[PDB]
Amino acid sequence: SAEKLFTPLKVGAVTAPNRVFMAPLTRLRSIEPGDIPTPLMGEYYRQRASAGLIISEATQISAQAKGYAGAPGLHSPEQIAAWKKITAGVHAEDGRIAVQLWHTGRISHSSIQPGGQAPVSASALNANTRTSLRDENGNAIRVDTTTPRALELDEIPGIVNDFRQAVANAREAGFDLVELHSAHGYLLHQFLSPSSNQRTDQYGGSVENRARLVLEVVDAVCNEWSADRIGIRVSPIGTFQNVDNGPNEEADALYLIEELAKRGIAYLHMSETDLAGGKPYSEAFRQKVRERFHGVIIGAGAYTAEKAEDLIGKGLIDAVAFGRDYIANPDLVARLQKKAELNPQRPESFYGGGAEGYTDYPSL
Ligand SMILES: Cc1cc2nc3c(=O)[nH]c(=O)nc-3n(C[C@H](O)[C@H](O)[C@H](O)COP(=O)(O)O)c2cc1C
Ligand SMILES: CC(=O)[C@H]1CC[C@H]2[C@@H]3CCC4=CC(=O)CC[C@]4(C)[C@H]3CC[C@]12C
Repeated sequence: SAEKLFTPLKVGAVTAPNRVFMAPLTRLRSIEPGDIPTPLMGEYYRQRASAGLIISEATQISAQAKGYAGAPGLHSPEQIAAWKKITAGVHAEDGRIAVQLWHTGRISHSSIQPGGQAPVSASALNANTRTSLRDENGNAIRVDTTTPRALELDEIPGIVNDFRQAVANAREAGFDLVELHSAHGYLLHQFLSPSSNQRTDQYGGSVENRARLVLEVVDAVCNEWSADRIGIRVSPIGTFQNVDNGPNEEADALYLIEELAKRGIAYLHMSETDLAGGKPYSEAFRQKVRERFHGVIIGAGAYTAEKAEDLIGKGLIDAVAFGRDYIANPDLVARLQKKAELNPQRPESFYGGGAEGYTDYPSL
């Protein structure tokens, strides 16, 4: 019955009854205008409430933070009230839910920015990737990213404050935890990576400078709420949507994790590979990470149940977040526990659209 995946784990302020977590999954089904979570999104999360922990789809800390049409926010009264219904649904089913908070920075498009203006980043370099907009019929469509404007020095306190306010908002909205999105090429990662950061002020150059913004954010949100409410997702090894981690990625990663550990936060979520591939982590590196962080460590990235049991049993990580298996299997915990087959995935309905391919996938 898989030896440890179905055992409890204390995760900061809450207790997970198992180690099968639901990874954050952008599904781009919110209401526009307003970027408002929907009853349908509430149903989808409720279906998945047996997860050890649900991590929400990435959610905007501000309107500026928006980079995808259909991604929800957590900055407006309308958004807060909608999220309250979703977390109540999950709690009604005895689940736990964390909100993943992002600023997309240069992975964005001017047509969805305030005033229709260019999006912001550490430097004025195009992301050279695609984001998702909606066409005149409300259907998801790919679009090249807009070239960003470099944040001015005196704009950085505002960014930190947006993260702080969004965490305040998450508390009022009834989330159990927050997850800072410091991975996959979005704004915090844009500062972290030399490839996307050519600043010559104290937010660029050395690893200390590059990690300055994310650590400022971590301190602000710990002070706003509590360290045992804060998780962070990083992707510090490999390349993610054209953003790599520099020529000293392993040393820089360990620096960051040591700094994070100083804040005593609830967890560290390691996204190990991009959807395209990535070189696998070495056991030695996992050991170096493990010895530097004293909260929960969550592993993610094309994990199998077997891999998750291997590494939890090795004491290298405490939980695993599954993404696409959770899209297709609301009761993934029960399936894994019973070694039942999984529903087939339907990737064409991962983004945008409605119930089909969303609340679609049956339970046992
Ligand atoms: C449709 C889709 C949406 C995603 N959305 C997010 C997101 O909002 N935040 C994030 O950190 N990662 C995101 N990802 C990465 C997932 O959280 C997960 O780390 C990659 O799915 C995990 O692997 P697996 O799906 O093979 O289990 C997404 C991946 C897919 C396929
Ligand atoms: C190349 C393309 O279609 C884009 C449009 C939507 C984007 C996905 C949007 C959600 C997302 C958030 C993440 O944190 C990891 C990258 C992903 C998973 C994105 C990868 C690139 C995709 C799939």
